[PDB]
Amino acid sequence: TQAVEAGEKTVEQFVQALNKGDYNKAAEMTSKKAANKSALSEKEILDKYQNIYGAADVKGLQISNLKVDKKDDSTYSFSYKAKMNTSLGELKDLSYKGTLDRNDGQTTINWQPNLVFPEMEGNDKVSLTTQEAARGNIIDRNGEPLATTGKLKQLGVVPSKLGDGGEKTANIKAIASSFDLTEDAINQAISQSWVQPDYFVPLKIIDGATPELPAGATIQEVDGRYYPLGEAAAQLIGYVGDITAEDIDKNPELSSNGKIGRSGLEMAFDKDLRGTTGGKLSITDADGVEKKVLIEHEVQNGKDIKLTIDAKAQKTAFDSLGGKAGSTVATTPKTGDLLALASSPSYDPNKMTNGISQEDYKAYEENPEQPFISRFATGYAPGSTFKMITAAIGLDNGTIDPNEVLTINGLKWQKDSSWGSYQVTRVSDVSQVDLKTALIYSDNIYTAQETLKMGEKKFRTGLDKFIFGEDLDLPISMNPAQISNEDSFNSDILLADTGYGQGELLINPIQQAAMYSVFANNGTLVYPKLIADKETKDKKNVIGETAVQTIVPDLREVVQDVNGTAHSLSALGIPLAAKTGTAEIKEKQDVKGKENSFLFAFNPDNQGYMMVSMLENKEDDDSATKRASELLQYLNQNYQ
Ligand SMILES: *C(=O)[C@@H](NC(=O)Cc1ccccc1)[C@@H]1N[C@@H](C(=O)O)C(C)(C)S1
Repeated sequence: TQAVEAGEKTVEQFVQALNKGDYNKAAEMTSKKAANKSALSEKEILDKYQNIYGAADVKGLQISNLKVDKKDDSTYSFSYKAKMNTSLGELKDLSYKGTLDRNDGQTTINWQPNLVFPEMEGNDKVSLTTQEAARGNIIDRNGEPLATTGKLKQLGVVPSKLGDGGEKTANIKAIASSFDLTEDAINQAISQSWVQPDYFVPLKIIDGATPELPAGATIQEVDGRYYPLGEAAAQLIGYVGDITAEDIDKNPELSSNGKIGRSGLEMAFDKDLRGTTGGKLSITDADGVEKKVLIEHEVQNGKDIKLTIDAKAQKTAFDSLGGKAGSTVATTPKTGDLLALASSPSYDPNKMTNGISQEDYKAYEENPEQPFISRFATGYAPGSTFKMITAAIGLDNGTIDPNEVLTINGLKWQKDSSWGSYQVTRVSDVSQVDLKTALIYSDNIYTAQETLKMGEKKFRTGLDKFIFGEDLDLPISMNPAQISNEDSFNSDILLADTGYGQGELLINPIQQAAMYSVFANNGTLVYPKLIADKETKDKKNVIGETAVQTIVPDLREVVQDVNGTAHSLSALGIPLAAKTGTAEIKEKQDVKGKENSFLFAFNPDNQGYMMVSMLENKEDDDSATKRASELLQYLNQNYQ
């Protein structure tokens, strides 16, 4: 029985060597070649496993229900059940039998071809036929396509039908001029090592209409992934790339010929979009006639995915950022439907998924404004926009009297002399400041004093009723918002800065839209939703109804009052409640610090839409309010 345990260890080591993919190690655990022992030599067994398991992309061999008993003086029968993963899914309940040979002081496996698959005889062969699945679509709330499989017009040249050294340069310059292509790049393409004279060398995809084709140029129809909105949704949707051998080694169910999601929703929803590969894995006779079918299922095309996104709102929100750094979130605040998630600047996902030059890709990566960032999912200090949450907290716990008038003299203020050189700063020298005045002029000193008056304990008590620390049920990679680094401020200065949205606060635009939805639901926080069919989830009694009915009229005055910080939006003539902000950021990079512009706005009459826009590292005389007119007009018209 001390040898039965040795045979157990031998079978375990053999299964492990197969599982780890080291077929040489597994083959060396077999006895010598014979008719009573192993059916093949070690190198023959290695090539058999390598060829067959590699053809089926076998990964993760796991055994169970093992039993091994003595059969003769040196024979030891073993048996187990096996499960393994292939290109067509899981092979479950595989019954493996065999024999072991004990000799001298070592136990080896009398190898037989039934140790590759249970029903394999002498020189049986394995066949695998597969049908690739079509990738599902991503569509907006009205069925318009955001990511589909289209028929693209590929442009290319045949170097043989181009010229003979003289007319070649003429046709190269003609094809380079008539298609906005660098004339040096065309020759760089027809001079790669893989090119041959009679070959078709692709260059670029033609977006729509096909110009006149000079000599050598030809248009071939090629089907592939297509993104209609382009850069306007590139961060959200993402792109797909060719599947590599390493992708297959990680997940065998990928079609070693299809496309895999590399970023955004295409990657987050890769499983539901790529479908399931159909086909048949069968054992055949040595002549080629089928013996038994191990696996067989038919193709399952990927299912479509419908988003809450509005395509027209998405394109308008993106275009309004003029290619500058920033982002925009538009929701229906009563349900959380994310109408638009724009981030700028952006990259071309169509030229990214087809053929992207490595200098173009390095330009995207080295761009200081970083077009690959999903800015709607990046944490920022919310700026002066955060006042209206602090004020709502101050109204709930009774610290703030909406009509009590603080007397503020100057543009700088500090609690006492212990603050040193630091002082809270406002832009407008208004002497008599109450709550409505503070929201209209965006007065930091009023907010800082009221925050210090209510104290850290009451402040954090009101803040904890929001979504700080929560992970929203969204297929977008993001970090949870935070009030500060630790659970305590341990600083009056940091407490005041957090009071007007400027401390260690980190809230991304989507989390901002969720927190600010309280003013459109009488203090109920409505979680944002991106998938159209999901049910609305909310969180009641975050702030009081009295605080909403007090602040929202003041937010109307931020627009309508002649000195309100959002008064330019009065030109729209639509019911608006807004709040602006300008956060100062110390970014060690160049001359002094930069600043971000923020705008929050929603319809206070019907609560039909809500918008949060930002400009990151803004230019002088630039702001989010300056650019919000078009998106606000659209949302006001189409979302009552
Ligand atoms: C809120 O964020 C406030 N911003 C500051 O106090 C810092 C600052 C930075 C640059 C210029 C001026 C002030 C106020 N909110 C914005 C705004 O609503 O646009 C103001 C510029 C009114 S300050």
